[PDB]
Amino acid sequence: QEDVLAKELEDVNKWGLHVFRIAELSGNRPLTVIMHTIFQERDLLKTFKIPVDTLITYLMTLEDHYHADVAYHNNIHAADVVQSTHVLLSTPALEAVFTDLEILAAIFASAIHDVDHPGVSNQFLINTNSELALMYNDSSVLENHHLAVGFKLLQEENCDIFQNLTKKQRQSLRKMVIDIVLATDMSKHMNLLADLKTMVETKKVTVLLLDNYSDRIQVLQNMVHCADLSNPTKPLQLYRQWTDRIMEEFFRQGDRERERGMEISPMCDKHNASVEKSQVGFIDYIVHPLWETWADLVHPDAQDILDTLEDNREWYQSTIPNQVSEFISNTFLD
Ligand SMILES: O=C(O)Cc1ccc(Cc2cc(-c3cccc(Cl)c3)nc(C(F)(F)F)c2)cc1
Ligand SMILES: [Mg+2]
Ligand SMILES: [Zn+2]
Ligand SMILES: [Zn+2]
Repeated sequence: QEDVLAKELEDVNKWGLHVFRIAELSGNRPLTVIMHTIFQERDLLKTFKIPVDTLITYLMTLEDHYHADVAYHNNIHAADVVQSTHVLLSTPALEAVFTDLEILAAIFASAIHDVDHPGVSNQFLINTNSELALMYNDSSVLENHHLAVGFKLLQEENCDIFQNLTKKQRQSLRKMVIDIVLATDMSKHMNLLADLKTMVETKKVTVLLLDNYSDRIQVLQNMVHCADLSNPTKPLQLYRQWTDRIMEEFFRQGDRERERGMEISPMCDKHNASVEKSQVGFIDYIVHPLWETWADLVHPDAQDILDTLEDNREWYQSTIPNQVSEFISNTFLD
C-alpha cells in the first residue's frame, strides 16, 4: 500500500495530482500526507526547526477537525488547495520573490483555510441566527472561525509547529495567515480581483518585482484564492468529482432549509437544478476572469491552466441536456 502511495506522491509538483486516489491510499489522510511531503520538498522542517513528530501530530489533529461527512469542504479539499498553492508558488515568474516565512504562511493558510466547515454557507449561518454568526457579528463568519480553530489546535499536546520561530516571525506569520484566510471569503472576490488587475496594470519585471508587504500579501491572497477556485482548471476527471461533491453539499443545505420552512437558496434545490449550465456560468462570470488575470500576472506560466479551463468549459456546455445569477450576486459580491 505504502509503495503505491509513494508513486502517486511523485506528482506533488504537478497540477492535476490525483488527490482522491491519495485520499483512499492514505486511509483518508490526504492533508497530512500532502503537507508532510511538501514540507519535505521545500525543506521547511530544517529551515524552521520543526520537529517531525510535532508536524505529524499537528497535521493529524488539523485533519481530524475537517468534517469527513461534508462532501466538498472537507480534508480532501484542504489537501487540494494546499497542493495547488504549492504549485503556484513555484511558478517561474515568482522565482525567488517570496521569503521562506511567506511560503510557510501561504501553505499553512491553505491547510487551515476551511477547517471545521459545517457544510453550509455564511449566509445560511446568518439567516438562521446560528451561534457562529452571533459570535462573529455576521462578517466573514466561517473564515474567522477557520482561523481561530487552525491556530487553537497549535496548543494541543505536541502540536506547536512554530515553537522555534522567533517572536517576530510568529507575529508576522500570524498576520499573513489571517490576511490570507480572510481573503478566502468569497464575498471579497470582486475586490480582490480589481486589486489583482491593478497590480497587473502596473507590474514591473526583471520575474515579478514586489517592493512592499502590501503588494506581496496581495499576491499571496490572490494565489490562495485562485487555489480555492481551481477545480475547473483541473483535468476533467477531477473537476467532475468536485462538481458532484459541491452539488451534493449544496443540496443537503437546501434540504435543511426545506425542513425549516425557509426559501431554498439558489443552487441548493435538488428538484430544480441545472448542474451543467451552472458550471458554465461559474466559469464565465468568476473562474475565467480570475484565472485570466492570474495568467497575465505570471505570463506565460499559466497558459496550460487557462487552456484546460477553456476545454472544461466546452465540455460542460456540450453536455447541457436566474438561479446562477442570483447565486453569483449573493456569493461573490460584497
Ligand atoms: O463560499 C460560499 O459562499 C459558497 C461557495 C462558493 C464557491 C465554492 C466553490 C465551487 C463553486 C461551484 C459552483 C457551483 C454552481 C454554481 C456556481 Cl456559480 C459555482 N462549483 C465548484 C466546482 F468547481 F467544484 F464544481 C466549486 C463553493 C461554495
Ligand atoms: Mg472557505
Ligand atoms: Zn477538537
Ligand atoms: Zn475552500
